[PDB]
Amino acid sequence: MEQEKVQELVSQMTLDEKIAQCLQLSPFLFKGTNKNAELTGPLLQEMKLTDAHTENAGSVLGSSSALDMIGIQEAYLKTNRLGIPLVFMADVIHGYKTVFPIPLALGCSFDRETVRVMAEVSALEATADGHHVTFSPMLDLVRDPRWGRVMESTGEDPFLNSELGKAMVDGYQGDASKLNENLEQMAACVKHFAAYGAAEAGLEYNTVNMSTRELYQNYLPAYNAAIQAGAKLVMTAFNVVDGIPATMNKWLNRDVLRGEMEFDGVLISAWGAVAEVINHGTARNPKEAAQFSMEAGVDLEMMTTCYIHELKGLIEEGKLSENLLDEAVLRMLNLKNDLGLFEDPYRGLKNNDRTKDILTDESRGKARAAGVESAVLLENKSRLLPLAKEAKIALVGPLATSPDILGGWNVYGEEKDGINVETGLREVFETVEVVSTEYTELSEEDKVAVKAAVQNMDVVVLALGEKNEWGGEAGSLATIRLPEAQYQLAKFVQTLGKPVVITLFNGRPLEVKELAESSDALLELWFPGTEAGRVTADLLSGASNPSGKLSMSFPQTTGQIPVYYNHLRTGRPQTPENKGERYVSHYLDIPNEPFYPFGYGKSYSEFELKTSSLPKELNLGESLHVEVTIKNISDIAGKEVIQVYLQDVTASISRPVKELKAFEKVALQAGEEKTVTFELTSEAFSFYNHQLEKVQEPGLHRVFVGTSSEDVDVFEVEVGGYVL
Amino acid sequence: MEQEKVQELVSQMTLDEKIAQCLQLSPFLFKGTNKNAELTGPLLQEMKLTDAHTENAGSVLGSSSALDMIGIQEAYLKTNRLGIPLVFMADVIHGYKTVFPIPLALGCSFDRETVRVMAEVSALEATADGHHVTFSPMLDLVRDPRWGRVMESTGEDPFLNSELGKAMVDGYQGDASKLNENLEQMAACVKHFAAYGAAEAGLEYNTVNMSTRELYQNYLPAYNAAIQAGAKLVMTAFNVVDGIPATMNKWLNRDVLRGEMEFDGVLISAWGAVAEVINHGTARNPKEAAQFSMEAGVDLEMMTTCYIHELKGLIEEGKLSENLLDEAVLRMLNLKNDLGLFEDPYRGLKNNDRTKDILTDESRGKARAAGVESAVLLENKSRLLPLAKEAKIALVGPLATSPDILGGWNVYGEEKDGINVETGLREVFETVEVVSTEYTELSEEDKVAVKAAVQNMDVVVLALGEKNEWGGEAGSLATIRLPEAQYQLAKFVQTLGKPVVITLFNGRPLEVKELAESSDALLELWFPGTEAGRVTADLLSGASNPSGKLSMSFPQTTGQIPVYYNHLRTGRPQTPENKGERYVSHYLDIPNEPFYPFGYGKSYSEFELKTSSLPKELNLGESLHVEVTIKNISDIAGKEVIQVYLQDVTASISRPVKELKAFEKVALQAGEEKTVTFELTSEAFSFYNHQLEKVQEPGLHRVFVGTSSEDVDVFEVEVGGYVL
Ligand SMILES: OC[C@H]1O[C@@H](O)[C@H](O)[C@@H](O)[C@@H]1O
Ligand SMILES: OC[C@H]1O[C@@H](O)[C@H](O)[C@@H](O)[C@@H]1O
Ligand SMILES: [Mg+2]
Ligand SMILES: [Mg+2]
Repeated sequence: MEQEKVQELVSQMTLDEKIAQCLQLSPFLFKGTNKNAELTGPLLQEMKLTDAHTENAGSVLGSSSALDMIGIQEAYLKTNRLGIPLVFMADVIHGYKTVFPIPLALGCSFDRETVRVMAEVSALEATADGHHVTFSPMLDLVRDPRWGRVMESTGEDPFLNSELGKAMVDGYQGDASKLNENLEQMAACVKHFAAYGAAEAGLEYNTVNMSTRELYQNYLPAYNAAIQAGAKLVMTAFNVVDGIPATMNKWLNRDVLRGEMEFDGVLISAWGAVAEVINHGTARNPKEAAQFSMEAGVDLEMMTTCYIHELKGLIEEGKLSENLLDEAVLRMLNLKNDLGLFEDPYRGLKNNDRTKDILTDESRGKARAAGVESAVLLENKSRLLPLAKEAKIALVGPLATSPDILGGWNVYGEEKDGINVETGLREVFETVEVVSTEYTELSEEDKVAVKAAVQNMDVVVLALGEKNEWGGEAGSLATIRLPEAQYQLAKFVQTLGKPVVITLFNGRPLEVKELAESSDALLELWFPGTEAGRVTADLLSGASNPSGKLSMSFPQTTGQIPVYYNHLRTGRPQTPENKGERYVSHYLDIPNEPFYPFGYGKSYSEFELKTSSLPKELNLGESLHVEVTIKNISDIAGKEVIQVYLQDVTASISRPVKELKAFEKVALQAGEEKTVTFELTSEAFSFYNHQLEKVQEPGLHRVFVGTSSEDVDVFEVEVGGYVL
Repeated sequence: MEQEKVQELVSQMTLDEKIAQCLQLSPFLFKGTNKNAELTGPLLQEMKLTDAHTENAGSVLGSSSALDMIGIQEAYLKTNRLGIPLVFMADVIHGYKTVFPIPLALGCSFDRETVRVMAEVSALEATADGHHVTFSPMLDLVRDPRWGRVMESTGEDPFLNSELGKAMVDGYQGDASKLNENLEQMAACVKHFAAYGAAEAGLEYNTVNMSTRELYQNYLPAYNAAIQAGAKLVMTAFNVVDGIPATMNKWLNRDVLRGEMEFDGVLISAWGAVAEVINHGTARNPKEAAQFSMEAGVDLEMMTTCYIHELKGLIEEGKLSENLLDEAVLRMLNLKNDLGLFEDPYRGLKNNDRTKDILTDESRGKARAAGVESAVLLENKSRLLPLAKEAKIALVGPLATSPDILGGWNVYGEEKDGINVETGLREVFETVEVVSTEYTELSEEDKVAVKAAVQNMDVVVLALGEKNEWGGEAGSLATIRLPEAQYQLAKFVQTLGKPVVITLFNGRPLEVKELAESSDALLELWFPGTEAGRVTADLLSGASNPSGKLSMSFPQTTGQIPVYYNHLRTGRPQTPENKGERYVSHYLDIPNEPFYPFGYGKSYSEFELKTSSLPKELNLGESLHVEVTIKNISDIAGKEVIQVYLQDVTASISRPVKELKAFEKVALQAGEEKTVTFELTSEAFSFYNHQLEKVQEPGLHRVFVGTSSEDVDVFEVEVGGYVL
């Protein structure tokens, strides 16, 4: 509908209707739900919600199905005075029913198209079941694998996170201006604004603190990129940002997000985050919480009641302007209008059962392809991998048969539809003997069984990993190790004298030195989703060739955290020249280097790269064009991730030794050669100074081209002169 | 001498003389040294120093003795054109020849007079050996025990650190305006400006980053308190402060230190930190390092050559004002004048040998007393301690005979003068059988010998600990554990069936859960210094009653870091009510609480505390007076540390759940009662807001009175109304 009519609607709403429009509830709080109706009476009572509230609520989250949505929306519209439909939102993080790899794995793909396809399939399915908005992409920069929510991020690099966040937004939304016509696309919601991933000591919901300059330099760019690409909503974070809970942080939300970033859509609280400013000690009671959160521009309170119970009194007493409320309401109505809800409140579903669009073989093949892009081959000593299809496999461990391979933040996908490692392997390999063990134990009976199977077979596929519940939200591990029984299993298997491949399933970087050293090959599958066992067999058999690269460093030990590629030099860097000397930046007990670095991953192929001759000088404002020729010099088709880093050698702020500024994943047949070109604009040379200006300074830069943050050629360019 | 004559010197100095005045050298770079003459030629060549530089250098650091000083100063004044004596500086950190407990141990004393006496003795001795300045107190707030330099700090509380820093400054300097007359006192130098203890991942020299507000709130107060108390010098830090190396950080050193803190003394670089701004990538070469360091107000370059080789070109070329150089020179000459050097360049020694003042029995008694104040009794199950003098003791382990008990940052103290654990115990206990073991090994032979000694005796004193070189500068440990052989030893000794007291020697919090569980008693001696074994024997025997309290939290495990008592609440605190629920701030694998908290320590005595009735309301600007009656209800004399904490329940910044704001250690005979009063001024109620203003806001505060950060009674005070 026309904008004037949307505005007319705000004019016609009562104060009570406006206030309720800013409330989001679970589906079973509404009449006409078709699941958990037993919960309705008591929770309404505990939250002090009445029909006047629920008949005028703005939004539902976590609808259980299309029939839930239709039932709720049909009942709601029979009673709603002005005919303002509900907007339905859901956590579609890495797939709906067809589950794709967890986002940290998708990070390791270094493949924008993989990420866009994942998001496109997710929306196809989730719109089929009645959802209008997804709480994705998650764009929190992560340096601390203790935090269980690293699985939701694409990792430690702001540029990669930025690029892949744009890819996700494009996949969910397509052309954002046509979300009222394209009903298999859905609105995206960027989360969590901001810097949630810096939770101190890896502890869920904990303190975040960093300088404003560092917040701009590293922690804000991915949110900004997704906002500029047209993400429709933004969601607040649970943490303080410089001492003030994000939800009520007016500088963050009004000055940065709405002002500088020019975001003009709905700002939704994380769950209960409005009320939880009271816990943080920055609001005395729900009245202050409501006032401060509305002052900060939070439009939609997720499942708490501060707005609903307090806004009327604040407005009547003159402590809050009703204009702020009208602004929030208008943004809510505009979101609904963008989704087409005033013309079709059922968004395509009313006369059109799209059941058939869910969990198709096509979508499954795309989830398999995502998993084979995202896995990272970490070790392969003496070409153990790929295995011949006639290889006799002893498949042993806790991940041999476990159906828990879909990942955390899987709200809608079902394990009954997933493919476990055994099932995947048996489709490919004729001879497999299986010995399942428990996740946290290694018995004498297990050892006897394992030794028998290994003796019978020729190679060991040792399937290790995490239960998904050991990560995700409020899954913090102080020690980033598998259960000790799993390391003991690996040590035992090594003694048996056969070659061992470890296929590792997990949601965070772990201490894997003991695994790498106890086996011949190490394949990081992360959690691949629905097709996990087929992803695993295809990579092991060579039907697919591993091409993922680490998007997050793997520490030597827990106590190395945080360790990351884009670090500062210090005043006393350890060099090859001074290594062993006491008075330099080092640990007495471990190397400075992570066990594996950003951008690292192995392949069954071998590749050669060469960079075309670069200018020795550049003007300010001028782009650097980097041309790279890559050849596959092996007999095996595969993909390589070409990475380009920049370093600012001297600056008014100490700058990182490298920062990723371009990447492309290149597919090459045996012997095939291709040429790729990158443009590093002057923005790539730029950074935030002590006064928070984004600046470009003349001086020397180094340009690194290669296949990891370590395996690079280095070039120098002197920037100066005039500004183009 | 008169100020006009000091200014006349500056006026008469040549540019080259003024430049060299800003250089500090090791003693053996000067003619007339009496030690390490073999190091002189090679190092002069490598630094490209000539006679013209050395005959005009401003200062010596690390003279080896009084005769070293006299020889150097005598030669220097024979050749110096204007008669500007050298100033001699040294690292006197926790004692000179009489070595006192390491600073982290002194923090555990919670005893201002102990710290002042330590610094007084240090100065008595250090002046007797010709030193004018010490590079102490170290006031870096520490929350990360991976960092080896925690041993230099008094711990994780800014108030404690502030109070003890002031005590050290008072001890070293006495009345600062009389340093020209009181020649057994010396100048103090506050270090390291600023925030060095926040080194990321515990890694030496590594990146520090925090918000400006947090810098002011927590990281600057102790420096400021020492500066306001009259500390003569400040030394720069190695780290970046918000991306700019402290040494060339103009905002930090010009705006904050000289401006806001009103410091007008010598700012000296940490060792090589001027040259090292190059390594950090914020200066391209020595010429820039010199320019930016002088712009930032660094007066004295410690053992690098940027100033000496580059200032003349910078000033001649008009890139740097000669007036900044004149300001630095005037500060150097004012220090020298403050120390009386223009009247007596030998500061009391030329005709007065003060060897009689070094390592006196009185000074040894003071060090023992400091050691018994600073040790922390952590466990004492079943009243194992104190031991009877007739107790038959098997003394076993790596600290049984090791002479390494003086601590890190012990430049001048000698192990031959220290008292080891065996020697200390045999002065007190008639029957001791000793089995020494290695720091990192546990052999079969050791086990046989330990088993035999334990069989023979009745109780085991298991002496474990760190070598001092595993801490101090560039002694970072990623895992804060003793060598695993020592945990294996404690496990072994537990099997032998006799009661075990573990006496732990160390420079950092460690993972001690496995020790506490493998023994009946656990006594944290840190490194007590020269009287170590007598301290140990006196506490074990009950001649002294433990009275130290932790000034730094002991983590559950390395991955809990950082963990500290003055933490924020979060939006989802774990409470006794919700413990067990998933969606709260917790770890899956460990408690939120540290293994032992701030302000914890046991005693042989038992105490009862009662707080007198408190007002329910307070005006803004008004002090709260807290009166506490304490009684020793046991038959054993002892000391207790009464602690007072304040909480700001609601604020415009999320405030810590508690902050220490007063403490007093109270000595009580059996059955004795005393009353102590504390004034919490309005400053105790104040904090830095989002604008960096220091404010007091009306509202609710809680007042906690007790004997640790956990063992407290709680009161509420509503602050509001008018101001004063
Ligand atoms: O410990 C203070 C200084 O001592 C010197 O001898 C070392 O060479 C320096 O690297 C160190 O910072
Ligand atoms: O995980 C998202 C949210 O889900 C809800 O079911 C929980 O009650 C919240 O504590 C949580 O933040
Ligand atoms: Mg530069
Ligand atoms: Mg308050």
